[PDB]
Amino acid sequence: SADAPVWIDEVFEDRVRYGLRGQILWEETSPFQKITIVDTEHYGRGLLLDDCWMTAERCEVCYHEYLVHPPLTTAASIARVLVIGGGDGGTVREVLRYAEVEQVDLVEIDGRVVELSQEYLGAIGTAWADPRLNVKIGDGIAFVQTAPDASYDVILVDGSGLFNREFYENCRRVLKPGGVFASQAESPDSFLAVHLEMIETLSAVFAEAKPYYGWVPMYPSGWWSWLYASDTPGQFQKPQSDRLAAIEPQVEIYNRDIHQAAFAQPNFVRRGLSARQ
Amino acid sequence: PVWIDEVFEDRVRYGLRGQILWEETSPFQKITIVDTEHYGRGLLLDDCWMTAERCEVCYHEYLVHPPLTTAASIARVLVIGGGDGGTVREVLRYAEVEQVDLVEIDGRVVELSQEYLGAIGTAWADPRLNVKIGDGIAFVQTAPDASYDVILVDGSDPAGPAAGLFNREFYENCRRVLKPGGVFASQAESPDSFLAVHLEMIETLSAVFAEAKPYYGWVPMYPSGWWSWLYASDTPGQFQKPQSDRLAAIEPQVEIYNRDIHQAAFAQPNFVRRGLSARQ
Ligand SMILES: C[C@H](O)COCC(COC[C@@H](C)O)(COC[C@@H](C)O)COC[C@@H](C)O
Ligand SMILES: CSC[C@H]1O[C@@H](n2cnc3c(N)ncnc32)[C@H](O)[C@@H]1O
Repeated sequence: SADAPVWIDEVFEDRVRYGLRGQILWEETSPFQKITIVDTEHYGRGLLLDDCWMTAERCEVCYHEYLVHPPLTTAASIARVLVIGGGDGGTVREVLRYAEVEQVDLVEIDGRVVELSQEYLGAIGTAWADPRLNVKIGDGIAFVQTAPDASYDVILVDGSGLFNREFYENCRRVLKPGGVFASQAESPDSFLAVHLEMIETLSAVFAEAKPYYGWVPMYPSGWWSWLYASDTPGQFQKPQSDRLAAIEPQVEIYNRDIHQAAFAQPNFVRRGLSARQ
Repeated sequence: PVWIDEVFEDRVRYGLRGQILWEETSPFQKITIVDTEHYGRGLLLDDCWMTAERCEVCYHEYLVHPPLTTAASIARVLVIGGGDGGTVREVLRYAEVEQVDLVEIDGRVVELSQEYLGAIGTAWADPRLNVKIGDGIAFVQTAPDASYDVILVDGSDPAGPAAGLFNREFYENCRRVLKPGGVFASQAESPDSFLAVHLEMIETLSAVFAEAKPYYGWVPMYPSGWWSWLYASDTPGQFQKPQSDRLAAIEPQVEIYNRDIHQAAFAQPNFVRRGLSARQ
């Protein structure tokens, strides 16, 4: 292998590249994808899938805190949480910081991502042994189609077409009253058209769907987004005081002001959405 | 076409496919004008991305609107740096601005930006704009008390011609030069890629001015793409009081910035809040 640290580049559309100098600790192809475990100088250990940046030890909280804490502070209850994806273990770690959470089911199609993340990325996945976590290797899409009505308080998609309308309708069916759906919603910079289409799809399925915005330096443009959906309008703005007071002292980024801030929409998003109303 | 990279401490790189249109070394710095497939025509200084036609509003709207919406008066504005023209374009959107002084050390930056980056610098012809090729640090040392409503520092990283722009004596002269109710703003690097500098800037400016508050936004061509600016003034909380008449004239003319974006950008991550406490 390489004597010294190499440039590990994610190339976007053959015309942008973002790279981190680091060592390859392990690379294999699973039946689903190429998995590359790396040791970066700037961010520590991390993960690519099909030569795209997924995570790293010191650029992960910015993804995981934004996916998890806005839904978990606002859902009427948080006893039962479903994560679709979650392979690196950072989403379930954030979800398990809340004492009210009773069960988290993680459903990840590629068992090699979980094994390799548990073996090398333990500094990100600190909650694998939490007796509330149940890890299932299988298709996340089939799981929500096959799950009971009103069985989960929160549904988090931690992965990325196969997330179509029928999938999101199952999500609404499987959510309990007062419950929250959330997922990544691509870049308003690098994937605007898909960004807007996802907002429109979730707005047609749920009573309210709101995008929110933050930073992932290793994703295309570094300008990333999420989508919150519930069947109560204005729920996204009303985190529970007691959940905020408990979570704020345990996280690196998220607080009551970041929570309100992230939902401010840039004029170009507001305009792209009103063009289609 | 070739990869044009900004390399960040031999650890991180950000590249755009494109072509080199012009390169020279001035008495101050290496100037690179490029065309890029992804963001059109841009500017590197000493191999650091400064600007591009389709990646520039995220920087220029953030530097300019929060101070211009909030200063008690905006008749006289001083811009230090800003050779590419985008900062003064944003400033000159306001009807109540009467004069904008742009003090740029490197005349070649203004000339190459006028020749090649006219699509960013759309306001060079504004009669209210006076371009002065000189050092910003010397300019505010010389300027009289209470002579400007707004000072914007549109400079680069702390290493080379932009270095003195991060020092306490410069910040003291800026607070001296500002009129009552006026506003200072600077780019303040990245809380991901330059956390120690970002927090030192917050601390030094917080000491000089009654209040200084970081604010956060996006610049995909800058290291991490997670960027920041510093608001400072002699009125605590002035950053939360943007004027409705200024917002209603500006919002229709800008791609990102609005009332909600203005208030959101000041939300501080826990690790910035705690990092300022570790500093004490
Ligand atoms: C919100 C922003 O426009 C406020 O202006 C600040 C300010 C108003 O004074 C405060 C008031 C009497 O309690 C004070 O700035 C004082 C600093 C600079 O020491 C300035 O307004 C003064 C103009 C109208 O000359
Ligand atoms: C893309 S524009 C960034 C700008 O900051 C300018 N600059 C850096 N240091 C100073 C200084 N001390 N005085 C005036 N302009 C500066 C650079 O020459 C450039 O136009």
